[PDB]
Amino acid sequence: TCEICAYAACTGC
Repeated sequence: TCEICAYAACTGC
């Protein structure tokens, strides 16, 4: 649902 970044939902991560 996102790249390997904190926000699973990719909320401007």
